[PDB]
Amino acid sequence: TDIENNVRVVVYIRKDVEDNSQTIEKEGQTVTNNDYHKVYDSLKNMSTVKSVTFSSKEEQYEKLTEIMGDNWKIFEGDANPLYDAYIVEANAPNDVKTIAEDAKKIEGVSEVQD
Repeated sequence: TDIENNVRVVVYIRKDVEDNSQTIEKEGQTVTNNDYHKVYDSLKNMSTVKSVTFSSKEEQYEKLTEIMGDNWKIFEGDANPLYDAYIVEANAPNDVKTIAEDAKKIEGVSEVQD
C-alpha cells in the first residue's frame, strides 16, 4: 500500500461521520452503521481510481508520534485532533486534480489534499 506522491490523493473525513465502522452504538446495543463505506463507495467507483485505503486518526496519531515528537504534551491526551482519511491512488497523475475536486463533493468529506 505504498503509493507514489504524484498519484496520491488524501481524502480527510468529517470528524462526525464514521465511514469505516460497520457497527455503531444505539440504545446500548451494537447495531449496523447506515453510513458505512459511503465515501469509500463513491471513491472506489471512480474509473481513474486504483485503490482506496482507510487510515484511521488513531493510526496517524501513533505515526505522528513516531515522526519526531514526544514532548508534544500540549497536544496529546487532550483529545486526538487528527482526521480519518482515505489514501486514494490515481491511475495517472493527470487524474489527481480530476479526482480531488470530486472527492470534496462527497458528503462526509471534510478536506482533500491533492
